[PDB]
Amino acid sequence: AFPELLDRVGGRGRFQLLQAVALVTPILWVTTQSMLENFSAAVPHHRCWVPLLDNSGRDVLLAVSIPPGPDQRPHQCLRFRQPQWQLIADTEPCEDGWVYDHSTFRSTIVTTWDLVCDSQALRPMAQSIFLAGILVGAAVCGHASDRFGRRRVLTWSYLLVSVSGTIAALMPTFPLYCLFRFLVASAVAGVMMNTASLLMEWTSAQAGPLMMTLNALGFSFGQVLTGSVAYGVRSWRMLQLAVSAPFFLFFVYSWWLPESARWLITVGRLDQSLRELQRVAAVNRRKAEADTLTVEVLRSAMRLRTFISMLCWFAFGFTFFGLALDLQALGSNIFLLQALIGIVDLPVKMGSLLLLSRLGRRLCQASSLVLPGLCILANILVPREMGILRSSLAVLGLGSLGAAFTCVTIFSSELFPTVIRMTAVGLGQVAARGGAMLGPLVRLLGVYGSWLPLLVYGVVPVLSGLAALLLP
Ligand SMILES: CC(C)(Sc1ccncc1-c1ccc(C#N)c2ccccc12)C(=O)O
Repeated sequence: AFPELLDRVGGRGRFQLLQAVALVTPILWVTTQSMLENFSAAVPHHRCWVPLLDNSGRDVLLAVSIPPGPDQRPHQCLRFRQPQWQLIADTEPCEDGWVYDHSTFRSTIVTTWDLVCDSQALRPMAQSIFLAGILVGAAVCGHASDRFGRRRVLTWSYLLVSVSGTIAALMPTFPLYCLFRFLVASAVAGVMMNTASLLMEWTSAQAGPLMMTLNALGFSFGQVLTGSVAYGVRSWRMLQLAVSAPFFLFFVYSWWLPESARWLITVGRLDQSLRELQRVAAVNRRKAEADTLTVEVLRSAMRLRTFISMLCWFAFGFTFFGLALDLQALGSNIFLLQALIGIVDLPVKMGSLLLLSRLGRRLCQASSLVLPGLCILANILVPREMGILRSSLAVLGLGSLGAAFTCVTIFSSELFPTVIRMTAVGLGQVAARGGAMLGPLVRLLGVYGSWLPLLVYGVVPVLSGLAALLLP
């Protein structure tokens, strides 16, 4: 009887739009704390400290103390025991600290904790830890909102994000920074899950397409917001503070939004449900049918396809979260990137969807994975002087991968006995989230050659997409 009550109280109107505007804005900043691990842990050019240079012909002094490296650069991990003045065999690891290049970034976490050379694996692990935190927090919060409400959990998760972010920028050692970020990730996952549930709960009929389109648009704009904010603040201790502070301001205003009116009924909190419904009616201005509500009415109210979807979600999560966090290897000008991604994404997603869906439902699913995977794979062959071509290929690949989610979210999930889609989208989301903690771990394989990470990162989407043609 809840849909009839919602029709009696509203639908579309004013409040159902103010709630969307008030809830979408936190998603922009939520995106900022997931892709922030691209301007915070940025690796500049690091050389070895020398007693000759850098105080107790600059070019000759640099050439005599540091042996030449393989990639046409001074060596980043070794120095000469004694100035080899024979240069008009014996090398010792750096023992006086590195010297970094401060020309685009002032202080990253790499600069402050020397995560270079031998201690290199720790950098692709500080991201897998965050994704494991998101995975854990997206599973714990599921069993903590059906008993504590759907609005209180969001309000407290805002405060948790704010406090954990404001603390994580003031730690003196790596292990604690790898734990407070875990807490931030769990709280962010809770925020996203509850925002989606609240967005759908209050809306009917015109709820499926538009509201879930709004969330994807929010993420796409959050990417541009991340780029713009990173363009301004250059340090890393003043970036986490500036990104985590707005969540406290969101927490204060989050005390006025009404709670879900469908959860209040199944628990017996009829009186407050009535208060919430009448309050919503006044904002919606449809204060004509609300006189009907007199407690009693609310008292009466109170396999192959599945595996294919599993693999598609896993491939999307794997490739996207392994590629979007290393944009220093897809080209240059990191600030210009991370902003063209969303601007490409929205036109690309809309235009690709509109044209391809007319071919068929399976064709759109197939062409949204093979195309970006092949675009990424065809990036190795390009020589390292056509910067525009490789940058365009990478941007197109990421934009198409972003569109794959939408093309597999509301267009897909029908490939089942077709009762309701929240018993399948939620199952796919656990695979998508569990396919990202196995993400940046592939980037640990930069040794044994450097082409292999990109090769795997392009092959996996291609095989996953080509397996979708085997539906029967
Ligand atoms: C776990 C995923 C699949 S990814 C995600 C997790 C945490 N924070 C942000 C995103 C995210 C990033 C870029 C997107 C794009 N384009 C996007 C689109 C839809 C949903 C999430 C994202 C989810 O959240 O379902």
